Amino acid sequence: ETLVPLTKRVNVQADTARLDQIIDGCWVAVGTNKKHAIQRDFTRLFAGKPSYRFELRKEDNTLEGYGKGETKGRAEFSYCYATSADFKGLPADAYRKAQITKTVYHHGKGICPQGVSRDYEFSVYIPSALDSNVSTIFAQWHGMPDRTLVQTPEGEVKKLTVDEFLELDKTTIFKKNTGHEKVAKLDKQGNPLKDKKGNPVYKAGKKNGWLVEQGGYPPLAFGFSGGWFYIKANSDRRWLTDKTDRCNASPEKTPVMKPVTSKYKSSTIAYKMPFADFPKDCWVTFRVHIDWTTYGKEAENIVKPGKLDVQMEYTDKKKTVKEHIVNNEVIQIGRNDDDGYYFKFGIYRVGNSTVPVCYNLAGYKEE
Ligand SMILES: O=C(O)C1=C[C@H](O)[C@@H](O)[C@H](O[C@H]2[C@H](OS(=O)(=O)O)[C@@H](NS(=O)(=O)O)[C@@H](O)O[C@@H]2COS(=O)(=O)O)O1
Ligand SMILES: [Ca+2]
Repeated sequence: ETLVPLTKRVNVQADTARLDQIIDGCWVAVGTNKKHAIQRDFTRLFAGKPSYRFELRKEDNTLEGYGKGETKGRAEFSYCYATSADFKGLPADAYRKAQITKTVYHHGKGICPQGVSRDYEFSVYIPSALDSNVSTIFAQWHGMPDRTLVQTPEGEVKKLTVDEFLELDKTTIFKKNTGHEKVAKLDKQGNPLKDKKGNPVYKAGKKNGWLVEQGGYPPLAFGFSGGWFYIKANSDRRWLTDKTDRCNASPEKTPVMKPVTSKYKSSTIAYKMPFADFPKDCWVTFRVHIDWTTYGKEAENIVKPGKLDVQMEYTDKKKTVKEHIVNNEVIQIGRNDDDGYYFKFGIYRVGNSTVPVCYNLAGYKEE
């Protein structure tokens, strides 16, 4: 039993993790639950401990991307999640409301707050077999949208109470950020569906003009794209993220430390290297220090810029290498939200790609 499937999955925004879903006391898994997607690997040890092998085959995109007809794939670990214990002391109804607002993980461990520096470390192991045209994020620092921040059909941006948001949710259903008239789904015969609880199955009707804050680019991502290893930092100072503003730097095209900018956003390639030069069949360790950009909430200003420092270490061809690949660079990095940031690693296959991805991750620590 050299590879042990870890198939349990948590919707961290909408559900607590049961203790039996927690991996090694500090992780939950998200994305496709195929046996091969995530496995504890006793054949590829790091620091005398099992690593995690991640694998998405061609057919393993189970999610939709932003554009029409686009798909994406996910098999990742999240360091942030809530448990039953996190709701100890709160009113009984707190959890139900957290599920609807998608704020359950707000109550959990693993959040680095707004404007709080933190250090991180992790290691990655890229097999020789990894295709050079993969399109995958293997480690990311993810933001936490304001879940009752909405835009009306008429175009007013406003944050509601939870109770008021629950009222809106009676007639609106949000698919990602986009509001639709809430309706009940029918079977192929035109008869109403009933769920396991005997309730109607709610469905998105036509768009109704409402928006809610949801998704957005990760403040920091490590990945491969177009034959490049890259580190990409994103910033968004708009109180309500505008998802139509596709401000994003290309590893291929964008030169290093030259931000692609919009009115509110910034996307910087902090570092890149040709895929061919990335060490294969060895552990590559990243030490990351982040000073988050700080924002003025409803004022939508950048208060202070951020900073990024990255060291990369490995052993290959009978020499140890240490390179200061991001050398204390002033950078814009973060999001204008109430809550801060959480780490994930694994596979997030983006850029409308189905090129297979398989590699190992281990040795995670934060401050
Ligand atoms: O659609 C884009 O602009 C885009 C292009 C990049 O090739 C891809 O890495 C990037 O993926 C986003 C993702 O968009 S997607 O269309 O859903 O895949 C985005 N989702 S969204 O719902 O907020 O738009 C989020 O998950 O971040 C992905 C990675 O972002 S970045 O690391 O490229 O900045 O989007
Ligand atoms: Ca926001």
